[PDB]
Amino acid sequence: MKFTVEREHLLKPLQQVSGPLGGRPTLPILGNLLLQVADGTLSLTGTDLEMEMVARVALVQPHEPGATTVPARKFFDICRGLPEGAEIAVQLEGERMLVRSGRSRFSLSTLPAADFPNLDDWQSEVEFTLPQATMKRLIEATQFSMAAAAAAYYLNGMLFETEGEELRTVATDGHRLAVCSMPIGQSLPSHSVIVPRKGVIELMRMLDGGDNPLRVQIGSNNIRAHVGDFIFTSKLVDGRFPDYRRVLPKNPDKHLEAGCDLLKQAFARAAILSNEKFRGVRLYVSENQLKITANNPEQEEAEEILDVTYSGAEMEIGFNVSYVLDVLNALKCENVRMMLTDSVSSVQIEDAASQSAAYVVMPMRL
Amino acid sequence: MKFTVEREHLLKPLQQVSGPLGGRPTLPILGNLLLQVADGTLSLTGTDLEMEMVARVALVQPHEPGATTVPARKFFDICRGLPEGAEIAVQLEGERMLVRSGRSRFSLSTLPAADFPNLDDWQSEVEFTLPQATMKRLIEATQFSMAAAAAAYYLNGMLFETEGEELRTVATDGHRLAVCSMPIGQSLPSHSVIVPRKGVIELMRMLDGGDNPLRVQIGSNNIRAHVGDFIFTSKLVDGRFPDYRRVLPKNPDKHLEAGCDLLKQAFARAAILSNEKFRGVRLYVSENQLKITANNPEQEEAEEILDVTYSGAEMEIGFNVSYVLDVLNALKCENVRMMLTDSVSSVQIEDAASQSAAYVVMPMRL
Ligand SMILES: [Ca+2]
Ligand SMILES: [Ca+2]
Ligand SMILES: [Cl-]
Repeated sequence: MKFTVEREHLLKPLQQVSGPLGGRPTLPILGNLLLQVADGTLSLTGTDLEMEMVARVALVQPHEPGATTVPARKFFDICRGLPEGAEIAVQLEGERMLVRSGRSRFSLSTLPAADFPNLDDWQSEVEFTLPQATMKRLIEATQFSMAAAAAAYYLNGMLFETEGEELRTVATDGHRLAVCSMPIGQSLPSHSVIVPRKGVIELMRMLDGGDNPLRVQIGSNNIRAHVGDFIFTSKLVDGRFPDYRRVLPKNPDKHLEAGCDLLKQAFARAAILSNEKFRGVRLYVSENQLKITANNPEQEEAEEILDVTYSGAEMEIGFNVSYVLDVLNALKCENVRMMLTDSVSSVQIEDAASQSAAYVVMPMRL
Repeated sequence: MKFTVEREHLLKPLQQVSGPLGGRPTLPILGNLLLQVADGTLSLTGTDLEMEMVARVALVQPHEPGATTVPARKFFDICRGLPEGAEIAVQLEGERMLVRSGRSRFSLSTLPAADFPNLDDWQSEVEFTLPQATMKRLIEATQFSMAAAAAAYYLNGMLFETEGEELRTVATDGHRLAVCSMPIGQSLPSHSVIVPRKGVIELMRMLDGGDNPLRVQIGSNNIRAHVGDFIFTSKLVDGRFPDYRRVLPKNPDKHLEAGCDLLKQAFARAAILSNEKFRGVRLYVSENQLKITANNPEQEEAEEILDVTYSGAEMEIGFNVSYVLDVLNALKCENVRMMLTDSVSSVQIEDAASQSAAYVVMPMRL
């Protein structure tokens, strides 16, 4: 195995394929990347046994085919540390891989390619293309509502659902839910899969900001996304996502509309004096007005009064203010609409201008 | 106590007297700020018992004199959380302090001003004024050489020394030393004091890079710095400080000169393959060339060769790379000069083109 490549052709690929890796790896091979030279191309692969990210790098200087694995973060730091435009030459030598650029020389310890984990081949059931921007919208709109380490495995993931001309994402942690749907311009079979939380992070990481479209393929147990010269593949979370469609409030008649940033800043201040553990705030809605109040066990109190659009019955309802702030922070909009039912029922929140995304937050005791 | 003030006028004072972002102050009153209205001014005071920061704001709107202490972080967050342009009206009300701006209202728990700590009256023995930028340069050139935070050395602050027309700072952790001296335009008595590590950080935090005179007053047991409308006071550390004159290598017979950036990048790269828990490199100096090498327990090896100016016998010497990198980062210059003696003696490092600061570094055995 031998190649020589300019530093910057290697740097973004290396940065990307280190993502599946941790601090200390569970076992040494998992802290390595696989390097393969075949058909004029260097391919670099990182894996965590659940997903893999592969980057392909065209080679325009002389090379010899072969494969090995080397410590990912050491190899990346070497490459990042060399001067702009350095030429980096690599040669496999059994138990070590040698790297040379100008008069800088490194020897890294290898483990055999044959021993690098190789996710199994699989068959796609659906395939589509979409703008990178659409995928970014779909993930950003919902990612925050994923569980961080729930007992219920299925909540530590994001649902992707194709249905007709729409792609939709759903995330929930048992307490709040987010759902976003976007037009695909393509007619698709009904599919519903759970992408693992690390997979979602990686999908996000791989989007650059260009009009290279994203190509997605979904199978019974796996998903793959190709952008430019990067291909991400993950196994799916085996499980049935709960049916959130039956969780959206049925007849949520009390409509409040207000400025998103005005609400956000008001909640943000009220939160200072909320219980630091339980984070409860009280909303009192009345004719064209919202009053937000917080207090903590030490009897400190905040109160914010805002003008809003509201004509329903007065009601008072408590919410975890961090859940509310997460939604307002995800909505990127001028005005928000909250749809209320009664003091013991969840609220649905949406951008006033769009039904693309909906958020449901269960209320809390105070 | 009653005052009304622009949020604008409070932001920097609150930032100064408040943080120390975090960290959990283990003695509850110390996480409070003392507010005082008297002779047309609001004064805000933060303290940790060892030091204190006082900020003053002029009050042009109707105000009434008085006390109180309130939670600093809470009060800062509320002020910071209000809209640009806000006016903040405050009225003390027994066990609560009311803060009101627009239709935002807060009531904070108070503790009695009379419970807030001291600090007692002390007498200056030396006073001078210097540009705050001169103080900034002196601390920044040397701060990094102080021991940390249990390390548990014996010396836990920076020496401030007045001699002739210069102010000088010296910091050492027993392995490396930094010294910087700046002229201050006034002839001064010979005086030497130790400022505690956390005092040095707070002092540094107060300084702006504006042109602004800084007035310093040093007593037997305390130091005070006044810039603008902020006054910082710290206790001093008792006991002896080593004499930097006695640590400076007495007769170096080996002179290395090299580009500061090239040297830094070469140390940084070799260091990738040094032992992680204890990152050192070996330097081998010979005519016109510097070879830097590193290796780790996995028997990975790095070698960097640089062209340099070098006069002296061939020699091999090892260094802890963080100590050297810290010096090159502090110099921020074109070329550096290293003055060497032998494999087991300290080196001196300085900017080849200025003599305001000098660094002494002990070698490593590898
Ligand atoms: Ca495979
Ligand atoms: Ca005092
Ligand atoms: Cl497995």
